Amino acid sequence: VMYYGKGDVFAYRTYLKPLTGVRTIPESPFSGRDHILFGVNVKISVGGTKLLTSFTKGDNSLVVATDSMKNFIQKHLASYTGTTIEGFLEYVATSFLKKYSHIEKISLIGEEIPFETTFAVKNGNRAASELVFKKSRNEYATAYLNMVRNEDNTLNITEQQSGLAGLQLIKVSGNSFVGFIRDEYTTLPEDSNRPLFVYLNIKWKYKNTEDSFGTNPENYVAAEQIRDIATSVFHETETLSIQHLIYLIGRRILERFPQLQEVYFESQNHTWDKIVEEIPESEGKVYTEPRPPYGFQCFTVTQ
Amino acid sequence: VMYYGKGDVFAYRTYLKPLTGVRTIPESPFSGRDHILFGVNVKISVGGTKLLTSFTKGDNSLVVATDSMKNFIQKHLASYTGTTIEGFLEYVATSFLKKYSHIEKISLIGEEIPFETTFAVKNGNRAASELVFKKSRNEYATAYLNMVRNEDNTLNITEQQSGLAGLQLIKVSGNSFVGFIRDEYTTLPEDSNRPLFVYLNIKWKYKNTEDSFGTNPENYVAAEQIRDIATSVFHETETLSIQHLIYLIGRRILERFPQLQEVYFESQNHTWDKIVEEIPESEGKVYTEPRPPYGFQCFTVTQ
Amino acid sequence: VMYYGKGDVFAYRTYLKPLTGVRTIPESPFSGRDHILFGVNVKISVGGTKLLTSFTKGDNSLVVATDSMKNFIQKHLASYTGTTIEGFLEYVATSFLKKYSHIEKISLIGEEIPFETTFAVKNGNRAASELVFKKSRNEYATAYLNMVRNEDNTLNITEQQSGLAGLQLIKVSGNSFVGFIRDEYTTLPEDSNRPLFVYLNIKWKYKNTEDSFGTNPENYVAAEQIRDIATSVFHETETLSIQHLIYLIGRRILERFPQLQEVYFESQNHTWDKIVEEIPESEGKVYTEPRPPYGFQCFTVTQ
Amino acid sequence: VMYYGKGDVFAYRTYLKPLTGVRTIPESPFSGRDHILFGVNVKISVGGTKLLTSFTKGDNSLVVATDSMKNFIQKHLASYTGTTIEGFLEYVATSFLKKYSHIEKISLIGEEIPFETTFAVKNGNRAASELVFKKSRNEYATAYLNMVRNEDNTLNITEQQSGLAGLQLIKVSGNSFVGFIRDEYTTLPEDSNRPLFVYLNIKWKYKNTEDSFGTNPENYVAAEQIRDIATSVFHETETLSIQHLIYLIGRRILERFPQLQEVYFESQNHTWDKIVEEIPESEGKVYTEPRPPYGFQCFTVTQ
Ligand SMILES: O=c1[nH]c(=O)c2nn[nH]c2[nH]1
Ligand SMILES: O=c1[nH]c(=O)c2nn[nH]c2[nH]1
Ligand SMILES: O=c1[nH]c(=O)c2nn[nH]c2[nH]1
Ligand SMILES: O=c1[nH]c(=O)c2nn[nH]c2[nH]1
Ligand code: NA
Ligand code: NA
Ligand code: NA
Ligand code: NA
Repeated sequence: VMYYGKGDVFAYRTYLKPLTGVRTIPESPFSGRDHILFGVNVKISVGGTKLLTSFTKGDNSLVVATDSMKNFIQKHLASYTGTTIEGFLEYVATSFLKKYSHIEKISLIGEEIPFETTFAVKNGNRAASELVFKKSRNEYATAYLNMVRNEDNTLNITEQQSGLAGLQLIKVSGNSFVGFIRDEYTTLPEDSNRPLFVYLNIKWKYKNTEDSFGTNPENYVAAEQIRDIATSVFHETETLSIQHLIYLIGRRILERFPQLQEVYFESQNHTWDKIVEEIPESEGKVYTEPRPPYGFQCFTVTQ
Repeated sequence: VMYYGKGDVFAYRTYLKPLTGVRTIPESPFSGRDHILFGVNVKISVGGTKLLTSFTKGDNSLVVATDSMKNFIQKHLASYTGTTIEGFLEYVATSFLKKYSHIEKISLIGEEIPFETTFAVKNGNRAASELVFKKSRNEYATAYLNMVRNEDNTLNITEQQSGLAGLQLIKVSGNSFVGFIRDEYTTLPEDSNRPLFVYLNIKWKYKNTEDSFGTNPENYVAAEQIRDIATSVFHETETLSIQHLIYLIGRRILERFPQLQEVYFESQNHTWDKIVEEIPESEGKVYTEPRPPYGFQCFTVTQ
Repeated sequence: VMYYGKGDVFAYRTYLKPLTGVRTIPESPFSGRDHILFGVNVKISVGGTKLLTSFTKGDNSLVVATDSMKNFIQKHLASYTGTTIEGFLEYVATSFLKKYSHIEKISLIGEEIPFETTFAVKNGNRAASELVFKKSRNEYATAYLNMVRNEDNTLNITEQQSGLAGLQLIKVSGNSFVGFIRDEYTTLPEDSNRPLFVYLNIKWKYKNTEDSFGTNPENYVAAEQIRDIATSVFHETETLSIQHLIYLIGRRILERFPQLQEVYFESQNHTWDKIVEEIPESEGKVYTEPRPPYGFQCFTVTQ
Repeated sequence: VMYYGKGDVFAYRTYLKPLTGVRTIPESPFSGRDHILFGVNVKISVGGTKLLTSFTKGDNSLVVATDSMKNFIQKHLASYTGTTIEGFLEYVATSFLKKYSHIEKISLIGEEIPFETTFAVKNGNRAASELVFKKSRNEYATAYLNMVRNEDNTLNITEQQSGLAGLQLIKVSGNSFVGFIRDEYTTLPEDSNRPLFVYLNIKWKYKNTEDSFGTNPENYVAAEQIRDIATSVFHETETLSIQHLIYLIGRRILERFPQLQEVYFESQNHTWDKIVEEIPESEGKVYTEPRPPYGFQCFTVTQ
């Protein structure tokens, strides 16, 4: 391994070009983003054989300073004329390789810094404010891009992936976990009706990298739509395990978005411990936080 | 000082009695809570002169185990027939003092663990799910209660306060900070149009402690309504400082809720640093995260 | 309430005047501080009735920008000629009130950012490095100071407190918790031998605030020495509860430092849960992390 | 991709067999581990093609509950008779594959939960306590192991890696960063003397995986010794960049441990920003925390 870069490059852009005309799906109202506020956290990694002596000899002649990579990213957010993080990453990568011929490979991660609308009273009625936004610490879109310079000096995207991170969903009933191995190590009771609490990170790849950019919004798959599919499928399914749930979410995603090649899931189980089983005159129960250990699952569904 | 207790007592109740009929205000749509899921994190502190020898002699005869205080709280969430955290705290406190006559004082903090609705497709259209909820890491309601046992054996609430915590609001324009002291220590440039980013913790006290419980919802002041007032006032105001903004929010709150005695604010400034001042063919700018130091303000408005 | 200020003012100073000339105690080999590297995180709060219209009218005429407060603190660390955080706070507080005649009250907190010694081979042997330090995320010293301006423009310290924060100690045997109340809320078993894990925050006040500054260092009480008393007493004591332990720690502190007036403790119980009790041919056991709820105690011992 | 498992399996063991018989190096006085207290946080991942229908059909017949994986790990810490985390992972992995014939692959990570010695006065003198330990939040050792079942039911280790995580080192002088690219993206000044602050994650692989287990301890490479090389080389080197430094650290590690095949570094730059350059009658300066963006480097040195 030999690479170096800059992490936690925050950049907030006001009035990016709006994303509009995204083909809708029945699980989600999403059709686009106004982009009054567009926040992203970028990580940049660059490699190349010509970086060797920066390590072996302490020679900085071909070191682009990591601080300069941060300026590069923030200046390029100001000049980006597109409408998605995925497209922003391509713009940065192509511009960076064009600028710095001694770099053979660039890898970029962009994470949305999300904001939500708020209520303001305008002319006697509540409406979404065009000025005041709430910083959200819940789920967020992500994007990843790797680009290389070939021997013939052409540039090529070697990997692209979009995602949704930080989704935390609890379904209060309609979930079982039964029928698992019972042996000397098993103490977990079977549960016919648990309040399944799952953390979800979902990532997708497109058949055609072009479609990730949003230049034609009809082919763009938004993280918002993925979120809404996940909640709808969770609601619809009498789940039999997290494994069973995530497979079904992936199938739905790939049915709705035929331009996608695959969907990958990283899920964790955070289901609460039950404290009170029966409350007189109620269907209610009481639960509490479990001990730290958490189950997890990782799975790819392909088209 | 002499007290002891239990912190991080999480308790999640399904199907609490709904809060309904809360008097609405024009800044907020809020009228109540369905309470399909009711999550709270409680902290309990108890004191009393009879606890001395637990410290000075290691005598545990009059020590209610902190673990037992946790069972007490979680069992009482199962039996609570009310509709608010404030009322839940009163129920716990009155029951605890009634049970344990050697305790002279109880102090309780309850923090909402908030959940948001999600979309599910039912009968061909998206609707809010009654089953699947999103755990939110954004703003949340809070409540605080202190209760004592008097010499004549009556119980009395000595302090009550409700609040909203973790609100993070950014207004992209319509904010100035000018006219402050310029001397040998001043390097901050005056800014006629900054994207003010404020964190807000707002706390209120009622003229009549009865009104905090929600038993008569007409007199209950919900944290949701406070949030919506704060966003509306922020939108409406060409702010001149955070100080100026929070005073105006407090005035509005006290105008809308005449049953309130006071509102207290803890605000912090997290405004981003500007990177790109002018973008050709756009009203947009680029910003980034500042260095760690943050300004803060603390202020009470009274009725 | 009315005040404002700046939080997370980090400041790192090299080659502060060393602390030497301290008075030793049996429980601690502490003999001073080299101060090659001196890091502090400072919070400053200021108030005064002349600040009202900064809130009520948006008038910034008498507002010292919080950014300027940060500059003030950082510049004063560069000129500070003393040897303790407590002295640094006094230097800042007196300087700030002399500069700003309309401020009536200043409150400061300083928290040490601790570093540990590392070792290097040079000149034929391994020895403590004068250049390379390890940043520590464990316990650290604290200081608190409040100063006011009187009507005659004299300045008075109105409260001072020193402390030790973030100490996490586990004693593997020699601790009991038995004899507590057993009623309908009690499910905790009696334990004649538990591996008590406590978090300790210890704060002390001096009879004469001058002794806190280090100008006559033989009268200074160092956080390092408090730490060493705490670990020694924990070892020496067959503990009957955390309450029992902290009283005995406080007694020893007050015996060793007759110039202190009191010592205040905030303790938390983080004891692990037992998994395996009997290991063949071993005195070992296996434990794991508990659920989140934690007991706590708050207790003052006075001289 | 298809696998599932359990994360944050904390396990604390008292009186593990001590590690002794280690081979020393000039840079480190490390001579073994007492193992009065041995804490580990374990992540386990399992896969196998027979797990498919647990995802595609909700069939839990071949699902080992993740809760049971936690039990397995904790119980195996109680029976483990070795002396290293690396050996513990091998014990767990071999045991798990022998138990569960339908699992084809297991991946494990163990992270040390470190404790530090404390001292107490007893029997007339101050000495290291055999009972009281300080939980440390600084650097810690790590281990990684992957094991597979072949068609003939033999088991093979397919990858092993050891490491040191969380090391944070600041060198106050004797570091330069000069000579880097100066173009339209460069605003960073050349610095002939900076207080370089690096975070280091160092990982090593052995030529023969058996040497990782500690069974013949003279061939074991301890994280403590790696830590001490890192601090010594940092002190000894007039650094020209972090890249320069980590190559020299890796060279020294490979020279001191000829049984290693390679050493991999993940470094981060957290160097503070300068505030005050010239202090009267002192060699000191004042620095503060930077904005969030951090440079990083990833680099392998091979034997
Ligand atoms: O959904 C689940 N999958 C699992 O693998 C598991 N193990 N314990 N609980 C579980 N729940
Ligand atoms: O709103 C603000 N109030 C302040 O007191 C301040 N100081 N710097 N910036 C500021 N902004
Ligand atoms: O030391 C203890 N004090 C307590 O009050 C307590 N309660 N549960 N466990 C406890 N341990
Ligand atoms: O050591 C360094 N390496 C780098 O690549 C770098 N970039 N900015 N500062 C730096 N320091
Ligand atoms: Na739609
Ligand atoms: Na209304
Ligand atoms: Na000395
Ligand atoms: Na030894």
